[PDB]
Amino acid sequence: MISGILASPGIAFGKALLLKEDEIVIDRKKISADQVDQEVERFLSGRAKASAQLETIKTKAGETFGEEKEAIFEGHIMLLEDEELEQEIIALIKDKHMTADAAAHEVIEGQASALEELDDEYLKERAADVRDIGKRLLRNILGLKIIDLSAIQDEVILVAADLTPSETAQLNLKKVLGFITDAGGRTSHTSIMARSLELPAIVGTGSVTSQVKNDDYLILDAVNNQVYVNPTNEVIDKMRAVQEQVASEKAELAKLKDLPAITLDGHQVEVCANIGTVRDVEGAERNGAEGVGLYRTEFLFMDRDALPTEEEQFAAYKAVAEACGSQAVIVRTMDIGGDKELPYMNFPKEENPFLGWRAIRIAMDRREILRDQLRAILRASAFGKLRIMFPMIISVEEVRALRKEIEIYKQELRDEGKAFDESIEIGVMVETPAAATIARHLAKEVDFFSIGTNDLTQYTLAVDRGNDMISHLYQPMSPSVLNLIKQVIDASHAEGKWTGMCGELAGDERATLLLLGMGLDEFSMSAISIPRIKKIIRNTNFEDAKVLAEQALAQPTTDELMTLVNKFIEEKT
Amino acid sequence: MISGILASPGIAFGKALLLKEDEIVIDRKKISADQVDQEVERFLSGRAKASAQLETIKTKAGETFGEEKEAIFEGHIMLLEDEELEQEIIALIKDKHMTADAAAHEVIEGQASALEELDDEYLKERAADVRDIGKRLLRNILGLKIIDLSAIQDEVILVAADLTPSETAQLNLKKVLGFITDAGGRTSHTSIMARSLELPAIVGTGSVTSQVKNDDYLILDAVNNQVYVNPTNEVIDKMRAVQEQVASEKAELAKLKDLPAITLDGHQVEVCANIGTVRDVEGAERNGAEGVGLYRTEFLFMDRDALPTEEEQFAAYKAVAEACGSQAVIVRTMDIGGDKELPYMNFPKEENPFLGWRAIRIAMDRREILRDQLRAILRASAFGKLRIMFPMIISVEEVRALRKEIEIYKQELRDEGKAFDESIEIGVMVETPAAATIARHLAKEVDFFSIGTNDLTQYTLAVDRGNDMISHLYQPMSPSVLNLIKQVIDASHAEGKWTGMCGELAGDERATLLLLGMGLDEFSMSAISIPRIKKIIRNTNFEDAKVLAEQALAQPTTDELMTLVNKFIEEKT
Repeated sequence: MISGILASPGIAFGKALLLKEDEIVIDRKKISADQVDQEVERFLSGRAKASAQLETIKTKAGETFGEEKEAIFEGHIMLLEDEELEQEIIALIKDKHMTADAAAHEVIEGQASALEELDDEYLKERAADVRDIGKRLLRNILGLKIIDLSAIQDEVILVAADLTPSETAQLNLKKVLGFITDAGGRTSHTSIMARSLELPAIVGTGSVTSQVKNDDYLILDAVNNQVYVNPTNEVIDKMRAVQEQVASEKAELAKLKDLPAITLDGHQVEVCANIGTVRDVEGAERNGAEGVGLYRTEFLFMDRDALPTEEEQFAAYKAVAEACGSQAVIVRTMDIGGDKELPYMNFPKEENPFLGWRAIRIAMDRREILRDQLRAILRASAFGKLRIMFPMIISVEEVRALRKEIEIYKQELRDEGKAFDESIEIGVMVETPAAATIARHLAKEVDFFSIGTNDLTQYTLAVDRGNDMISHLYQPMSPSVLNLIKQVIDASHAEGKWTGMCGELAGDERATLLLLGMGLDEFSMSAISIPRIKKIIRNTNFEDAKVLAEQALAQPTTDELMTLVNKFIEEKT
Repeated sequence: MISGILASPGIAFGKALLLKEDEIVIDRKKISADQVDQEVERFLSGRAKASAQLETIKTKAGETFGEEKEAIFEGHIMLLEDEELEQEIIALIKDKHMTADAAAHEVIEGQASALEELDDEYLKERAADVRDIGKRLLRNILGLKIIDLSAIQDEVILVAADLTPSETAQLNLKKVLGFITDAGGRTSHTSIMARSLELPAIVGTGSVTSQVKNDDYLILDAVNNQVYVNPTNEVIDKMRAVQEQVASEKAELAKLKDLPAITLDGHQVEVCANIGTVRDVEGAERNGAEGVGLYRTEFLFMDRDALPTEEEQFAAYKAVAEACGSQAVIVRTMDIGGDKELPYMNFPKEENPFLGWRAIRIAMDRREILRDQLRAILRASAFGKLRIMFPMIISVEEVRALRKEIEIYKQELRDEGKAFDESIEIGVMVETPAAATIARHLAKEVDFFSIGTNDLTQYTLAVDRGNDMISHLYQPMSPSVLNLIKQVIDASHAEGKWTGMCGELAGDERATLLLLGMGLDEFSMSAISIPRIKKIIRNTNFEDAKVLAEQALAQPTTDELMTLVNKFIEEKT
């Protein structure tokens, strides 16, 4: 009875790979004379392996990268077989009666140690490559596992206590049929990849790796949240059928286009994808997105190891605008600084990042950032329908200062003979209770709103989106957040503008009737949620939803508001 | 031209003390037979001082604490004069030709080192006392000043880069005519003491200690925010006129009259003190408080090095209730966990304490805490008018769960033959935008509200109360916070309850007309602000303020709302 958090639903069958967090222990105790001969043979026998295994890595480099990387291995291998090492390693064991792992370490460490004495950063790095050769040699004599994770020749499941971002890059996605780990939870980098990759995986197992040995055959239900170890062929069967259902689920979700999200009684809304990267446009088109409702530009910034210049941004934006064809993209200016730092910025720490120097607060304290970016967006708008939207807005002051900024950047472009869509619409995230409160005022000043309920929930309830200890209090489906949502939508409509929603509520099956009834114009979500929500929309009656929404907005209690929603679903489809 | 943040206004004249506890630099050059004689004399000459200075400390312990502490010094002094140390210290210098500071250190360190080898925690602490004797001896030979801060025999000003809470306790308030430091700002523990102590002091000097030497004569303006170093008598005299002008104000401000909170046209409000500790009742009575509007019980918890039991709390509450006489105290249940941790709880760290596991979220996850406390409050209500109020309320759910809790604790008391005021009124902090939003709903469920604008501002604007980098965005005088204030007050009144305010806005001269006009029933503040605000209240016309408030609530911009307030002050008194 083992249960984890399940980060991706699905089913899989394969062998289990174990990353032994293990470490090399040197035997420093002098060996016996009879052993001298035995230790040399162990070194030769252990060296015999690395000889053949190192050669296998070389061939992968040649085919994978080319001759430029293939010869580097020959140097490492040729250096290892250097006749000077054979005589020096054997002499210490024979002369000092030392162990092969302790004696061999001194030889490679001795040379690398001499290189470090050098006063050059270029020579020191090469000393790092030589040190690596001896480091693995110790594992090869002991037989410790060296799972560069790229050395996988057979399909296997990946099991580990936790994976660091570095491993995820040099990881074979095609040879790994899933990912299982006992890390903390979704706050783990690898956990997010399972979601985006759309592959079955667990991250809260707790202690599965201590129960699994490498080469173990395991079946992942990722549906009943159970793992079968060396099971009876019948379980391998149940699961196989569970996997069938999973596949049919895809097949069904895969389709239903018709006209964009229209209720039975004729009420239309937009339903779009939130994206991070051109690469997300694919999922959006796949899932029937009618455009992009939020282009989190941060994500593009974390797609690089340097701040992207005007030109890099422009290109990135242009690509998106174009990968979206006729469709509109709502490009949000950058939102760094709550749980989304970009390390390359080296910003200083804050006591409460989520109440700190975030998003617009940065771009306004460092105009080059705001300017490059807005410049880039505008210029990209010469290439496809783009909108500009600002994150973390708190005051009418902020909006006017930024529009004024746009207007300056617009002229500069005009003066440099650089097209931009003169029609370009500007809006604001309403994701602060401030913004929500002065929604009427803000609505005169912008073309549109998108409600960020992740943040709005966070500040309205003062519950950190990151904090699992109080997660039970994080309720975007509170009478408090809903009311503020309504109040924003209404603001929009009172000025004859519209409100969309890119917070996760838009994509939440349980809010869809309320969001709809409350008159939300636009929904934007993870692409994967587009069909569930579309389905709900297509099967509602809009008038009924209004009535629902209204009721819900009067409830002083979430439970009471959940009840309405449920009796609706019962009685209404 | 040096300027700091000025934490307390006033004027002072005195010598400057510098905490530059100079380090112990051991001279390690071996000595000569001819010197040998000189080093011994230096040791005897340096030992000659500590002999007389140590004796002076002994006499202070006897008069200050008693014979129990006086004899401990005799042991330390008697041990230092031990004939074994004289021969051993001199022998190493004469035999090993070592320095007195290096040779003497080995002798005291040698014995203390032997004591550490002991496997007992009780013997190890005594080794700490013996180690201290040799540690100061090195300073005595070098001659570096000795600054425990209790060894001050003359009045002086205290100058330091920053002071740790430990120093503030063993600090002589009567011999320190002020405090000056270059710490971060008000977020510094010592900075809060200047406010409560009501003594002139600066904490943001930036680099005054590097410009001042001990024994320097300095005059603190704390009015023009300037410091005069060795000035002419002319500056002193000007500064003496400034000092005197400060006293005149105290005199005018010390004036007190019954029914102090009534506008010209007859509108009354309560005006009370926020307190932390019975000790604050004094300031409250001093400043004309009509009761206590917020008894931050955390502060009582940080007044101790253990969690206060039901009984300790009860006693503490009883005292307050009684030190308040006829007056009502609004006892808030405990609010730990944003910028107010209590270290003794060893709670784990959070990514955003201010959006974390704070106040009520704790007492609900650990009932013993909530129970002891509510138990204690109730029982204390048998002794004076108390109200109960809850911090960090976010939902109607929370309130009902806590009332239900009260009702359980009430019965238990009934069953144990323990009086409590059956009339006891219960209310909630409205300091979350959630609470503000569902104020109508909450108003049915409680007897009253007090708006915490420090927090409300924080969450509505998502600006950390602690974060100086964005402080410019922390505006409780936003159209967004004011609107939410109005909405809360109105909720109150619609149920026939009342709203008070213990956030710092209540005490802010610039909100007083708005708070008033918006119908706030009760103001609660630092006691020191009571007269300024009373004065403003007594000199307003209430009807005019309503009109003011209304206008202000329609402004989309702070500046625009500041303008109204100003034209008012111009035209109206």
